[PDB]
Amino acid sequence: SSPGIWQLDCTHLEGKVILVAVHVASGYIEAEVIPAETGQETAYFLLKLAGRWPVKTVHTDNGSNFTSTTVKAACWWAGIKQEFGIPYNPGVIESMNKELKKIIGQVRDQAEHLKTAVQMAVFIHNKKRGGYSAGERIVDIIATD
Amino acid sequence: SSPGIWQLDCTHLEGKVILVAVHVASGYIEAEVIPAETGQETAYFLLKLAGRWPVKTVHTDNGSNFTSTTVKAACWWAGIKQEFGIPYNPGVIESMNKELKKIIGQVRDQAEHLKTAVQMAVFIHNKKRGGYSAGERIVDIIATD
Ligand SMILES: O=C(O)c1sccc1-n1c(Cl)ccc1Cl
Ligand SMILES: O=C(O)c1sccc1-n1c(Cl)ccc1Cl
Ligand SMILES: O=C(O)c1sccc1-n1c(Cl)ccc1Cl
Ligand SMILES: O=C(O)c1sccc1-n1c(Cl)ccc1Cl
Repeated sequence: SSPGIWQLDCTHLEGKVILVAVHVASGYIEAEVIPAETGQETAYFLLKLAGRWPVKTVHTDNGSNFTSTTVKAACWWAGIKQEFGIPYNPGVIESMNKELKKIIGQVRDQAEHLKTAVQMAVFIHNKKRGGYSAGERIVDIIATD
Repeated sequence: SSPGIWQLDCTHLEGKVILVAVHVASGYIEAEVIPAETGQETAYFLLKLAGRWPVKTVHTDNGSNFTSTTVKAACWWAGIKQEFGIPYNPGVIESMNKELKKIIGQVRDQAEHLKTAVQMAVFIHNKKRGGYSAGERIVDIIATD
């Protein structure tokens, strides 16, 4: 709902780790293939996200993701708080993650490296379209705000 | 001028390479520390950029940056053309690059890793403010378009 809310999770594919951020209000995605799930990678991703968009709160489906000193420090520096208004469903964000994995599978054979296929899939997801695309919606929501 | 125009260049610091993209109309920046200057890294950066913003043309101060088959293929896939309306000055974009290096130097001792300091500097640059910030201007320009 609020335009400052993002959700971050990781997904595994081909023995690699995909960090997926979803802007909750728009469905817009940013993603990165990272070598392993570590607090350092999560912290770095959060700082990059925060320099690009007005990130006020962040949610996740795996709370332990956010416990390291390194993540907390990135939080702290960028003024990011943890989001507590989205309950855990033992999910809309998890569906978009499954959609993204669907798109990855559909484009995977067109790229040599998984990391390329992920960015192809993000591009497809954000530009696909009343009826606007997620990329159009995020800029509208933020500009209006 | 046109909202689809970006400029990409590399900068060197501490034996590492910083790839800097500037949205020409707004002054908004995205940057990444990459291990070396290669066409693969440039291509990957361009795909990520293109999935996030409506990238129509790209300029650079080092034309040889864009000759590899890998960059051309990323171009091709994302529908990016080379920008030919910005002449080379043997520069506004080069000033912002120097501004960013100024900010990096000012925050460098607050982070262990250069890559963190770069993202701190991008955050500072994009959020600093009539009088709007570059981050505010890019979303306004794109939303209006
Ligand atoms: O580089 C640092 O000193 C800081 S300061 C706050 C987070 C980090 N960090 C990131 Cl981001 C990745 C690895 C580290 Cl350490
Ligand atoms: O192609 C589809 O059926 C759907 S459905 C939602 C996204 C996409 N998509 C893929 Cl996968 C590649 C290009 C597009 Cl558009
Ligand atoms: O992964 C690929 O097959 C393609 S397809 C077009 C560019 C690339 N690429 C990137 Cl992006 C980084 C390294 C490579 Cl290869
Ligand atoms: O601090 C300044 O003089 C300027 S001047 C332009 C940006 C900045 N800046 C830095 Cl460097 C850290 C925080 C800010 Cl704001």
